[PDB]
Amino acid sequence: MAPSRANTSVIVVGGGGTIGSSTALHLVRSGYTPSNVTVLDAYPIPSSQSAGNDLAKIMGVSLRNPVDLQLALEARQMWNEDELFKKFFHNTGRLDCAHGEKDIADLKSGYQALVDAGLDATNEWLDSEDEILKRMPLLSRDQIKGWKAIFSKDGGWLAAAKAINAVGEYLRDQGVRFGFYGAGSFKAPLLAEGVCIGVETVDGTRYYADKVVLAAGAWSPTLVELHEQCVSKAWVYGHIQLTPEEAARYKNSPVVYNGDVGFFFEPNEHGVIKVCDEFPGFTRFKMHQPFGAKAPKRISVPRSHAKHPTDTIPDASDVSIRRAIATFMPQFKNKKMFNQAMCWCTDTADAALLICEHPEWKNFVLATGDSGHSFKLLPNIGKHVVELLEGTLADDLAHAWRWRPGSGDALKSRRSAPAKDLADMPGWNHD
Ligand SMILES: *Cc1cc2c(cc1C)nc1c(=O)[nH]c(=O)nc-1n2C[C@H](O)[C@H](O)[C@H](O)COP(=O)(O)OP(=O)(O)OC[C@H]1O[C@@H](n2cnc3c(N)ncnc32)[C@H](O)[C@@H]1O
Repeated sequence: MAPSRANTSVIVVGGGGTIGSSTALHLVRSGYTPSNVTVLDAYPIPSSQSAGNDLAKIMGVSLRNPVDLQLALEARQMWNEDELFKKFFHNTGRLDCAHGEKDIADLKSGYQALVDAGLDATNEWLDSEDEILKRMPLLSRDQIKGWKAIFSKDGGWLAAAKAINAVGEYLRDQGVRFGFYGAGSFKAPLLAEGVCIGVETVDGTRYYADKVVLAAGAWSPTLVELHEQCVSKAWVYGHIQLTPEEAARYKNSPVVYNGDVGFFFEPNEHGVIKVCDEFPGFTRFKMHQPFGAKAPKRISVPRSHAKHPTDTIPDASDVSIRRAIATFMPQFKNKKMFNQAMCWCTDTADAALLICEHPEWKNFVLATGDSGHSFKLLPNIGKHVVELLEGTLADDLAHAWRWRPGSGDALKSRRSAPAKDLADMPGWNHD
């Protein structure tokens, strides 16, 4: 007979990242024994290369699939009410803007989706640049002519790295086991009679456990064979430095987002604004053999900034990010970004998660497919990974997250185009 929860060991691979750390957290909250939970990561939580290890992420509701609503409401409640998480949600509002007929029409539909989801009280439609300037007067009326916007009063931004770090502290305090670097870098599941009984890391260290979760984000499909259910892509950011005087003006600013332009955040406590552009992401295809592959594989393998910290971003990205600064913050259009880096996610075809047991390897569970939209689910997602581990995951969640190699083309996913490849977008490499 299988051990009871109190005696069930679980290895969480990628446990220094977003979904992994959440999974570890909820294992403990769910009454697994902390010392029976092992978090393994290539880098100490919060992992240097985790997409969650960031200054700032957007908190907001975005409804791409039906299951999105439930997950978003859970997340919102916890960012507002959970003592572990509350202090890292800055409820400054979210300004989701569009310009041009196509983008504006899509926004109008997005707005109505939010209403129909029951969020009318916390979302308003802004039908002119004047309405927009009321929620964010530091925008230039020159630059945002003909823009419209949804303002989500209930949105804002998340101090991402800090939130994960507080999860790490909690796990540490509770007695969770850690292995990092060589001791934490997953290479293979250990298998017996078609059952997963642990993992081996690059330094040869073996961990034995009743259950294994693979929450390795953009590395997941590089680590085990996922038949292109996930395709990993990079987005880009840079930082600009404000004087204390300049920063003070932008204090408590709503997040500003435009799908055709990018997005930026109020200054952190160091006077630093993070800016991203928006685009369909970049692959970096190469030859690589994930565990369980039965043929030569060309797949998108993250070019990790943590591994290659001299890397920057493509020249085209430097250009697009600068035009974003020019548009959003024209008075700053002449600042030089620094800390420019690529940040890695993995897209499924339908942009829903992949959270499911491996069809072959009993007790090995996938928890990835973040599809670039999942940091906000830090608080709650781990709970459902536990439900899946335990066989209690709701049918609608279970279906949406299921093993589905047949599902479609992740390279394009739900985005405007197939991702281009870093090989064809020069200027990021300085080896
Ligand atoms: C890139 C990006 C993503 C992003 C965003 C802006 C950018 C530039 N803006 C967002 C926003 O405003 N709001 C939001 O909700 N999400 C946003 N995203 C996406 C978000 O960052 C990601 O969807 C999410 O963080 C992904 O989480 P996940 O847990 O899937 O991935 P991770 O945090 O990267 O964790 C992966 C971990 O796995 C470890 N790893 C890798 N290889 C190994 C091996 N071999 N062994 C053990 N561990 C491994 C990594 O170290 C990492 O910690």
